Amino acid sequence: SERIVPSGDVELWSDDFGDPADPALLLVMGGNLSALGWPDEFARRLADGGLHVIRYDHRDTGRSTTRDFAAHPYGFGELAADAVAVLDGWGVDRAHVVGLSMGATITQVIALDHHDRLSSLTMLLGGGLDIDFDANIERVMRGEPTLDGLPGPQQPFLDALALMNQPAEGRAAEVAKRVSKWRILSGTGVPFDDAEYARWEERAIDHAGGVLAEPYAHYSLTLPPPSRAAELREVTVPTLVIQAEHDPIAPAPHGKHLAGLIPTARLAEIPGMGHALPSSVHGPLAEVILAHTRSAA
Ligand SMILES: CC[C@]1(O)Cc2cc3c(c(O)c2[C@@H](O[C@H]2C[C@H](N(C)C)[C@H](O[C@@H]4C[C@H](O)[C@@H](O[C@H]5CCC(=O)[C@@H](C)O5)[C@H](C)O4)[C@H](C)O2)C1)C(=O)c1c(O)cccc1C3=O
Repeated sequence: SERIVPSGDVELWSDDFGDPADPALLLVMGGNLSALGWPDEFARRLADGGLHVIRYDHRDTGRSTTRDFAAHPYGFGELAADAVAVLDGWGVDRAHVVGLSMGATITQVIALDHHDRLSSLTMLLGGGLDIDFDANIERVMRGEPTLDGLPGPQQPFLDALALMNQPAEGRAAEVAKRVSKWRILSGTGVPFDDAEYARWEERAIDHAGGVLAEPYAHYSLTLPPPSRAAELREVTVPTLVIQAEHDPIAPAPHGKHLAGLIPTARLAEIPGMGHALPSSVHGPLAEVILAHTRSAA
């Protein structure tokens, strides 16, 4: 089912998968990605292990309140409170939360400031609050090292940004463009299927009322200060960090580093995976997340 949930001065679109009596699993997408960034088929694979899976559209994506950022600015504090508002909207006290990419940054903020709402934490395709990500994009482009000493974003990420700057006319061209972006980001380490990703994007576009433009408000976000990383030493819910082996945005050992900030963190690595969700990795991802959520309950 779906519902619109209130969160301060925004309304958030949300839907679910599985039995509402099973333990709650909240999926938190990356930057500028609506609910439909989590493929329906992945959400079902997870739900069919014994979970009530809930996903939603961040503000400025999908069917959630969309606004001129400059007139009404927000940060990760708001994004995290919004995730908790979705839990409120579905009557959920504590949830297994899963943060992907920019969403892993959000879930670190949840863990720090809404820790009481967590059964467990899972993060993937992401990195620690002490990683100055935006500054690091700037540094890699100028050939400077990162101040954290871990790998910055790699060539496929940059290639993906250059594609996004190229023009697409009409729905067919937009979908093709988006799929080419994902193909770049996913790499060749695991089987990538263009037809499936095209369908996922067609659904994402339909969900946005057929509008072809990607969300863009999240490019105006400012990251939490790196001082917040130190506070993760006080997190006590079971934490799982998943490293995609060939992640071009957050390469190894970002995952190991993120796990090293949280005393309850364990690290897993999906062989061959890039920064995308082809159905080739839905089985492996669901398996490790399910095993984690079971041990926390
Ligand atoms: C495009 C794919 C993507 O990068 C996937 C991803 C991955 C990570 C993070 C993201 O925010 C995001 C998401 O990132 C978004 C938002 C992100 N932030 C504002 C934080 C960033 O957008 C940027 C950073 C640039 O430095 C900035 O560039 C210039 C443009 C001209 C200007 O306005 C000046 C001030 O800034 C633009 C406006 O914003 C990237 C390019 O897209 C999407 C992270 O935030 C992140 C992290 O914080 C720590 C560890 C790892 C990560 C990530 O792996």
